[PDB]
Amino acid sequence: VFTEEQEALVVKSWAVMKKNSAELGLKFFLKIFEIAPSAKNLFSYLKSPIPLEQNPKLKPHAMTVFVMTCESAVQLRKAGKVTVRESNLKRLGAIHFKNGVVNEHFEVTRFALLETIKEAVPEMWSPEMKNAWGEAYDQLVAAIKSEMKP
Amino acid sequence: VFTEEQEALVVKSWAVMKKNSAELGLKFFLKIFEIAPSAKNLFSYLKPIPLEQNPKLKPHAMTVFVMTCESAVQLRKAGKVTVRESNLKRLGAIHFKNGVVNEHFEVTRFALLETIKEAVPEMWSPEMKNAWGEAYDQLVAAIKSEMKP
Ligand code: HEM
Ligand code: HEM
Repeated sequence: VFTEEQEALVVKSWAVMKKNSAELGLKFFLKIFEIAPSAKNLFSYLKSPIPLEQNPKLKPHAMTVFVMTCESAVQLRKAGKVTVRESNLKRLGAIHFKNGVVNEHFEVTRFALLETIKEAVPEMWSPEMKNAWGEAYDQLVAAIKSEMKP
Repeated sequence: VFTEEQEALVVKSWAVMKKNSAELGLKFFLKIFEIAPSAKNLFSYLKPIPLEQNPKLKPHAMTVFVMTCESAVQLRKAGKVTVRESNLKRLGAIHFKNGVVNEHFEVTRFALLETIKEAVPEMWSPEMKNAWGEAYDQLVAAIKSEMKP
């Protein structure tokens, strides 16, 4: 069960981090690709002009993970579940399914997300901060995974 | 290709890390599973008692460190990775068979390097990272070359 304290940690830290979301997004994908460079191959549009990490579609993907994870924290506290629109969740499940996104990709992304947050707000970092973000993310991913089918 | 410094970096760091190899091997494997817990499912003997308390984690964690250091020595001496064709064929067969993919090798590389960074911070440097990464990369390339039915 996701708590008031956890929601607060995610909501506030995101309000802080959102202020520098241009470098946050690059640091996020840099960390994903540092851990698992072959994850690049999942993105069709990455082949793109060098350095390929500049690809303009990477920023909004990174930001979407951040925004929807914070949103999940709020929903988890309020409704006790992730409440993404059924039609959006279907589109998310299908596109991640057909592009061969697997558990290890979601997991590398979680680890990269938490390292990115630690790097971005060292002064707010704590084990409860890590778990708050991590648990919100896990629930978002579980909802996407429920629609990952043909 | 592989320099005397690169070799000495891998060799000397391993000598220090080896003295605590069991603690280091466990830190290493748990780091892999912190990054990607589903990697656990590749291993028939893991996927269950808590990972942190499972002695079967020891052999594979250790073999990565030991074989990677061996690779650095072989690369300096012979210009290439010198694993016996029968051992390399078995290594290729087994990783192919269990469905190990690039991302698994890459997560392991990152975990290895983070483990070493944390274990001997006094020896850590960009060159230390490069030396271990290259010895690992060359060994991995050799295993991959035999990852076939
Ligand atoms: C919280 C988890 C995630 C969320 C909320 C999310 C969000 C999104 C969104 C909104 C799109 C569609 C954007 C567009 O159509 O332009 C998308 C597509 C995509 N995402 Fe994710 N994503 C997540 C996890 C991941 C992970 C872990 C990976 C792999 C490392 C990944 C790789 C991809 C790929 C390959 C596409 C298709 C891009 C294309 O071909 O246009 N996603 N994601
Ligand atoms: C340079 C890196 C690696 C080395 C030196 C290495 C070495 C080995 C060795 C010596 C074995 C035992 C083979 C035998 O029974 O004769 C083995 C097995 C295995 N490896 Fe690796 N490995 C490496 C990378 C990886 C990675 C990245 C994964 C995936 C996370 C992986 C997964 C497995 C699995 C599932 C087995 C079979 C279970 C076992 O016998 O322990 N290996 N590996």
